[PDB]
This record gives sequence, structure tokens and C-alpha cells, in this order.
Amino acid sequence: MGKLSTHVLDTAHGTPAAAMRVELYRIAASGTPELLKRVVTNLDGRTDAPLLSGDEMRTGIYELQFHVAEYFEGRGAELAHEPFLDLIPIRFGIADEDGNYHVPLLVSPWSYSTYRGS
Amino acid sequence: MGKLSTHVLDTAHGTPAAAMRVELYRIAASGTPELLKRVVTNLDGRTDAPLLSGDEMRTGIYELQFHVAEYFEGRGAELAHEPFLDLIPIRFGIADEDGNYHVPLLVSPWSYSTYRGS
Ligand SMILES: [Cl-]
Ligand SMILES: [Cl-]
Ligand SMILES: [Cl-]
Repeated sequence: MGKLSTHVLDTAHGTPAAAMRVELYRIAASGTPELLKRVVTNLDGRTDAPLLSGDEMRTGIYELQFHVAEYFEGRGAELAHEPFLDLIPIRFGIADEDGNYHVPLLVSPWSYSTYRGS
Repeated sequence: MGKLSTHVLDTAHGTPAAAMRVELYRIAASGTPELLKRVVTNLDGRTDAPLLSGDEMRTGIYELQFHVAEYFEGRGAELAHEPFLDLIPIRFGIADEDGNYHVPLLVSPWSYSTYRGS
């Protein structure tokens, strides 16, 4: 049934963003983020398993956190001592536990974009 | 000297996003957000005073939080009971307290993008 997935594209270089660290949180009632998963993007900028699947899918507010400065510094980027982008949180809601939520991230060290894809 | 500003564009309607609620946080060393300012966007989707003025600027990590579902709901959007986008956090670093930082946001209820402006 339901599924959550992501796909990270490096727009500075025109490649998938491989070997990027990402964490998934569920934002609790209190507002406190509960860590669900730590993952790494594969060679195609995706994950080898869905972020959420089947019974894991629950309606609510979630947040993905992407380690973008780490990725770009590894790739050779020269960033400021305090980078403009370091950790990027993408906060979003899941309304349909049976829905397929695909959330791509396009990123450079000084810009990013995201959307509900398909 | 330095300054922090924002500019919100509603890409679902092709207009500046006026009357959107936004808050600015400084992220402390501990990781806990400290609220610095609450603001409302003006007719041009900007703020009537800078988010941070010269005297207020400090290097470090910041986060703007945009109340996007409230904005779009008022404009008549058909959102899910749990909206795909509700609060959007934009986390970024300031490396130079004398620098001019612009953080524009482009947003629809199902997409957004941001970048370090010039
Ligand atoms: Cl930088
Ligand atoms: Cl701006
Ligand atoms: Cl929605």
C-alpha cells in the first residue's frame, strides 16, 4: 500500500547526489522529533529501501534532514566557515496512509528545491 | 553593515505572498531554537523592517519558519486534513556578520525553492 521515498539530485554537478546522509523523523504531538531512520543515498541518489512502507506509513507530520554541507565538502566545494546550507530540514505532512509520497530534493550549496513528485 | 532579508513569492498565483506569518530563530549551540522575531509579510512579500539589521547580525545558524498552509487556506486552497506543506523551516548559516543575506522563498502548497540571493 502506502510508501514514502526520496531522490536527491546534485544541480551543481548534474549528477545524482550519491553517498549523502539523510535522517527521517516523525514530529510528535509535543512537537518533539522522533528519529525513525538513518539512511545513505545510493549511486542514483535514492535509497535501497523505501523510507516508509506498509505498516510504517502513518498519517502525521514528518521531517527529512539532509547533510548537504558534508556532501558538498566531500565533493570538493569551498564553503564559508559557517556554510549557507549545512543541514536541510524538509518538513511535510502525510494525509493518506495508502498514498505514495515521493519527495525529490534538488540541491546545490547555495540553493535547493523540493516538491511532491510522482 | 550586515542585513538579513526575505521575499516570498506565491508561485501558485504568480503574486508576492502577502500577509504570511514568518518567525526567525537563532539555533543555539545546544541545538535548541531561540525565537528572535515574529513578522508578517507585506504587499510585496517582504518585511517592512529587515529580519536582522546591522547591529543585530551575528554569525551562526538560523531558521525561518513560514506558515504556508495558513496562507494558502485563506487564499482558498483545497488542502488535505494533514497538509503536505504546513510550516516550512528554512535553516541556513550566516558566516559574515557584515554580509548582506537574502533568503527568497518560492512556494506553492506542493512545492518550494529557496536560494542565497544576490
Ligand atoms: Cl557557503
Ligand atoms: Cl530577500
Ligand atoms: Cl495538501
